[PDB]
Parts: sequence; structure tokens; C-alpha cells
Amino acid sequence: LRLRARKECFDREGKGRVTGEEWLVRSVGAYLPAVFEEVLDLVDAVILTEKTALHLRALQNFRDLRGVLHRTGEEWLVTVQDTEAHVPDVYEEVLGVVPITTLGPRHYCVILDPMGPDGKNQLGQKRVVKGEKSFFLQPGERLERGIQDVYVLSEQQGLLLKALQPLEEGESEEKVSHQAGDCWLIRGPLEYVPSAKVEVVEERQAIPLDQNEGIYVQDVKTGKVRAVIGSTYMLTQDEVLWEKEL
Amino acid sequence: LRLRARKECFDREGKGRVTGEEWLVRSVGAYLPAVFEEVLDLVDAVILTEKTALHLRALQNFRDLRGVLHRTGEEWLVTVQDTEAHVPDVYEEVLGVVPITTLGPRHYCVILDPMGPDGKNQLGQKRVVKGEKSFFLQPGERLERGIQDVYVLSEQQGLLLKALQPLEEGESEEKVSHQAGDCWLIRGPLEYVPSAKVEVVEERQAIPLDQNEGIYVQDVKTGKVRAVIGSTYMLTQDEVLWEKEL
Repeated sequence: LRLRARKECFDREGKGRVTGEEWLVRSVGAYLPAVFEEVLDLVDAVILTEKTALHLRALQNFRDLRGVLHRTGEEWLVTVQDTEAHVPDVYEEVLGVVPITTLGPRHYCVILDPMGPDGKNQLGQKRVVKGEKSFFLQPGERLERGIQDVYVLSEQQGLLLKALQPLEEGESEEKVSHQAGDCWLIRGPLEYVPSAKVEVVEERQAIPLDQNEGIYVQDVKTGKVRAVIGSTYMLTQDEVLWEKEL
Repeated sequence: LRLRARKECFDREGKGRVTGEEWLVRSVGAYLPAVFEEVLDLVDAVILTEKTALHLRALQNFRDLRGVLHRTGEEWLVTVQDTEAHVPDVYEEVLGVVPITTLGPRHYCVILDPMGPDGKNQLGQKRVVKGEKSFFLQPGERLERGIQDVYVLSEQQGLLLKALQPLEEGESEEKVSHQAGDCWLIRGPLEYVPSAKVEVVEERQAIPLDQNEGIYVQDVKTGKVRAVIGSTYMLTQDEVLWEKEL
């Protein structure tokens, strides 16, 4: 039961009440407002299923039932482990329900400005997430595309990649470092996902071939044209189709 | 609660009050103005999230809650570490909210008149910034273009550069000094950003080549025309295309 103080006094809660102050009435059942107390409205607790969460933001300094202090302008998710149905405070301005972001085995998502250890958003950064993880988005965060599918690929399929961010001796599946802006193909009987640093460029496709058959190609790094033949052969990281001129 | 002195006296704050003086009332809750005090308006604290800041400027000499003195015409940002929501003073004229300038890994920005150690703006100068840094602009500062993207480039890509500011034995990636106004190409499997001194001129592009094929070129420094052939070859810092005349 939301209330207001029309005069300085003490409420049944026993809190000191300055004029114009507002406060909740936790008590269940029929309740009589005090002569200074003024009725406003009943405040329903927001439903909190495992699939749902409740974003909140402090209007000013205070403390929640769980004892966590809330400075002005702070924002926080409300998980089910806390309460099955939290009741918003007079200083807890709701921003809205946050649906859970589920992921499939073949799904992954890039979170813009991933939440730091500090609890402050990390501006100018992004963080990939995968592995059937299901999680509510932290405040101030958003997906770039909305749960990208994993690029599963076979030996006849291949994907070019480029290092937007220089130096990655680790993390890469080949465990090989790369200079910024260089390209390299990946291929094999496996699924793959782009890293936060590397970015996809183009998808090489199967190029069926038989004996006494092939295609002209060119090594752009040195201009080396040559006619590949025989067995099926996907283009490497730099080779490109070359055109004959009769 | 903003107020004014209609007569010389002392306020509840205990400050000496000359006629026409104005002052804040920090106290929360209901408050009765004094017979000399005159009601004006409630003054809300500006919201201060990590992404936001509040620019301010002194109208005259005074002191803030944090004890920092403010001479007339001085300007200062208000960060969240100070207060979650600062309340403007009668002498603190607001100039406006300042949004944070976030940067990506591939982003960088040039600040005109970068803030000095003195706290005064450095006229006629500029300062590059990069590395996913996120920062509010200092007063009197502005970007030249608005967060330029880093020039990532491969071995087949190259960018010409020119020394607008003479002598740079350090800072340059090659660690080589240059006379003012000279040009030199840069190339390799790496990202690159212009320095505050050096400026980009043109972007050399890949020039595919094979055996028994090439292009005429000319060395402008000495007029030396010659026909490069064979392997792929990007133009150097001075060579330019030369035209055959049958």
C-alpha cells in the first residue's frame, strides 16, 4: 500500500516521515491508513518466472529487503532466486520486464558493451557467448544481430576470416598469431563461430573437379597465375579466379 | 529549495545574507521559508549515469560540497564518482549534459585543443586517442571528424603518409625521422592509425601481375621511367603510372 506524508511525523513502520515522503506498506490484509497517511493505490508484485526478469533503477539512495544499497541512477536485474515476485519500491523506478536470452547448441550472440567485474558497462567493447547458455541481458547491453547461428561446415565448405584486431597467438583454433587485416581460410568437418576479434569475410564453396579438368587461378600476393586441375580443390586464402582470353 | 534574501539578515544555514542573495536548501522533506526568505522553485538533481556527465560553469567565486573552489568563468565536468546526482548551485550555471565518448578497438578520435596539465585548453593543438577508451570530452574540446575508424590493412594494401610536422625519430612505426612535407608508403599485415603529426595522403591498392605482364612506372624524384613486370608489385612512395605512346 503506497502512502504519502502530509505532515512531519512517525508512521506505524516507525520511520521518521518528512512531508511529501512516500513508502510501501508490506502488511497483508485489511489496513487502516493513519490520519497523516494518505491512500494512493495497491501495488502488485511483478511476476517472476525463470523465463522472466524485472529491470529496476533507483530514484535516490535507499536499501532493499535483501540489504543491498542502491545509489541514484543504478540499475539491476531482479532474478527469481531473490523473490518469486518482487514488489517495486517508491524509489525503485521500473524500466520493464526482461525476457531471458536462450541459446541453442548452434546459436551464439555478441553482447555490446559487456558487463564488467566493476558492474559498470564496458564502453566500446563486445563479448561473444555460446554453449546453450540462457541468460537475461545486463542493463545497457544489446545484441548486434540477435543470436547468430553457428557456421557448421564440412570438408567441402570453407570460410575466409580476417583479423580486425591484431595479434592472437591463442584463442585461434590453429593457435597461430596474425597481423592486423590479413586474411586466412578455415576448412574441415567442424562447426565454427567468429571470435570477438576475427571477422568473417566470405564463404568458400566446393569446386568439383575431375581428371583432365580444372580452373585457372591467380596468387594475388605475387600475381602467380596457374591452372589447377584433377582432384577437387577449394581456393586458398589468397588465390582468386583468373580468366582466359582466347 | 532555491531562495532569495529580501533584506539583510541571517538564514537558517547561518550564512550572512546580503539583499538579493540566492542560496540552496539542502534539507529533505517539508520546509518552512523564513519571513525574509522567498520561495522560488524545487531544484532536481541531474541524473548521472556512467554514460552521462554534467557540464557546469561558475557565475562567481564559491565552493562546492567537495570543497573545490570555483573562480568565475571556470568550467568542469561532473563525474559519477563525485555524486550519483549532483544538485546545481545558484552560482553553478549548467551548460548541459555531456554524453560519454566510447571507442571501439578499430576506433580512434582526434581532440582539438586537448586539455593541459594546467587545466586550461591548449590552443592550436590536437591529440589522438585510441584503445577502446571511453571518456567524456573536456570543456572547449571537440572532435575533428567524429571517431575515425582505424585503417586496418593487409600486405596487398598500402597507405601513403606525409610529415606535416618535421622530425619524428620516435613515434613512427619504422622509428625513422623525416623532413617536413616528404611522403612515404606504409604496408603490411597490420592495422594502422594516423599520428597527430603525420597525415594520410592516398591509399595504394593491390596491382595483380603475372609473368610476361606488368606496367610502366616512373620515378618522379629522378624522372626514371621503367617497366615493372612479373610478380605483383604495389607502387612505392614516389613511383607513379607512366603512359605508353604508340
